Parts: sequence; structure tokens; C-alpha cells
Amino acid sequence: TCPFYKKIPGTGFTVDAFQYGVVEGCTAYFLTHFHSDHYAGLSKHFTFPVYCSEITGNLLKNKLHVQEQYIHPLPLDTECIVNGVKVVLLDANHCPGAVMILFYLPNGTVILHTGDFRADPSMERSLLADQKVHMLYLDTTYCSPEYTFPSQQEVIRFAINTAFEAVTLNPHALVVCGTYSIGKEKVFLAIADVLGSKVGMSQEKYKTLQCLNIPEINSLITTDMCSSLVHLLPMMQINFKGLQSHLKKCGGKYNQILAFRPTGWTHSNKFTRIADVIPQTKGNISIYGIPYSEHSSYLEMKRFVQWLKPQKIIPTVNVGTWKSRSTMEKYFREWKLEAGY
Ligand code: NI
Repeated sequence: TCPFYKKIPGTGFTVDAFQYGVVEGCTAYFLTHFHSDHYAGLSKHFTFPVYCSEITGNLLKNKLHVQEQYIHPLPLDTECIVNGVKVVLLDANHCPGAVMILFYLPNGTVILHTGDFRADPSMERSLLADQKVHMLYLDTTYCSPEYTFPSQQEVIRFAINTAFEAVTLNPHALVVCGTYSIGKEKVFLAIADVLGSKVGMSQEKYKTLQCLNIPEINSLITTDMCSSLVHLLPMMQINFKGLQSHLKKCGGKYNQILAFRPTGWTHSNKFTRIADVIPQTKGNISIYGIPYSEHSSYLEMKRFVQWLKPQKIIPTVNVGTWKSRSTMEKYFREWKLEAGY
């Protein structure tokens, strides 16, 4: 049964709630972004309206094959009426097509649902700066002070330099990047760029990428593996036994892989900086875990919440245990007492 934190009071609207069957009362199903925990349930047979970004609509149409008439894409940063209720979609700084949604209720209450987000100061000068927000449905993936990670720009810097050095030291070395969903395209697009290559990938992954309205995309990516020296592979496959496997397939065109595993947080964030990272090494194959996050650090979250000064906060992540719930509320109270709202 759909949990209360997926429902928007005083509307027929639900958010990321596609896996419960028909939800009694729901006139409209919003989808914040194309990630499978959020879309779980969708298929060609859905015949209720979906509201989502243009880019999420492309993925629905071409990867799940939902019928064009049930996909209502909306532009960002634009006041739109949906079943007689004003809404705005805002960029979430998560993966391509990912949005937060502003709901202006008839009674005058205002609700922000963040979907998944990496909070950023640029949001403080969006349409959000114009009015008060009473309820906040918040991505709490990393709502605990151990969760620090570097900026995306830092991480991209590290990657570009690592890659560029190896390739210039050994021109028969391959770069591999692991992937399993949309997100984090910047890692492989930045490396490819520095090296003068397109990124090579399977046919399903090329198709996924051709949905994303990335500008100049036909120049950056290809399905021809031989032609390219940055390859994408399934994240499952990014290990020694499966990289060796892949190192064979190329057929003696490269003598050394240098792979990158973009991760979220891992416990070595607690002890080591980005400039002091090292790989695992079994022969000629090296593997960097790099902590490129598309979720708020604790500090980024805390800041955003203290600027917003919401009257109420409803968690959408880590809500399944009383211990996580309790710890979260404790941080919410600290924040509010520090900030005086
Ligand atoms: Ni996500």
C-alpha cells in the first residue's frame, strides 16, 4: 500500500509511486527521474497520465515503451497548470532529466518535493527564492555528518589527469568506466574529451544516451568499440576476472586497462582525500573507486534546508527503520534551533 510520503495532500497527485497498482484517488502520477527504484512498475500498459521532464519522457517512450498519449512532459522553470493546480519543475542536479516539483495547493499551502537531488547554492536563486514553502519532501540518502565527499568538479579534475597521464605513458592502454543506470555521464565524457576519443559502448547504452538531449552527442559517442579508447562496461563486470575477459575481446589492440568505478560514499571517505586515492592492482589491470556523488552531502543538505526554512520536513530515504527515522528528526531539530526558524 502506497506510503503517505508518496502522496501530496489536497490533490489527486502521487510521486514516484508506480509499483502499487492503481492508487485509489490518484488522477496523476509524477515521476521525478529515470531510476528504477523510482519507476518500478511502469510499462507499455500504463494508461494514466504521467507528468515528467522531456528527457524522462524520452526514456519512458523508448526504453519502457510507454504510449506517447500517457506521457505529459513539462518544461522546467515554467508555471504550468495540472488538473487545476499550479506546478513548477526545477532541475534537481541529480541525473539527466531529474527534477524537483513545486506544488501550489488551492488552500495556499506550498510543497517542495526534491525527488533525488544534490543540493546546490544556485537553487537559492531559482523560482524558490520567490515564496514560502511549508512542507518539504526531502532526499535524506546522506543525512548524517560522516557523509562528506568532494565536489563533482574536483573528482572530474582527478579523473581527467589520471587518464591523460597513463595514456600518454602507454598509448596501448585502454580506459574503461563502469555504469549501471543513467547518471554520472560527465566522468566518461570528460575523460574521452581530454584523450581525443568518442566513448564506445554497447547498443542498449548508446540508445539510453541518445534520449538525453545532450548537445553535440553524435560527436561524443559511438557503438564501434575498436575505433574508441574509452569504453563503457556494466558495473558488475568491472573487476579483474571480468576485465581480463574484456581485455581478450579487443584482440591484442591494448596491453593495459585503466578502469574507474564511480561510487557513492564508501567508508574510506572517512580517512582519505581525493588527491591521495589509489587503485587495486592485479597485473596490468588498475581500478579506481572515485566518489562522484549525485546526492547531497550532509553539509549541502543542511545548508539548503536552513535557507529554505520549511515549517515541516518529510523524509523519502532511509525511512524503513525506527532508528534511521529517529536520528533524522534529531538533525532536523538541531538545524531549526541553530537557524531560529
Ligand atoms: Ni536516483
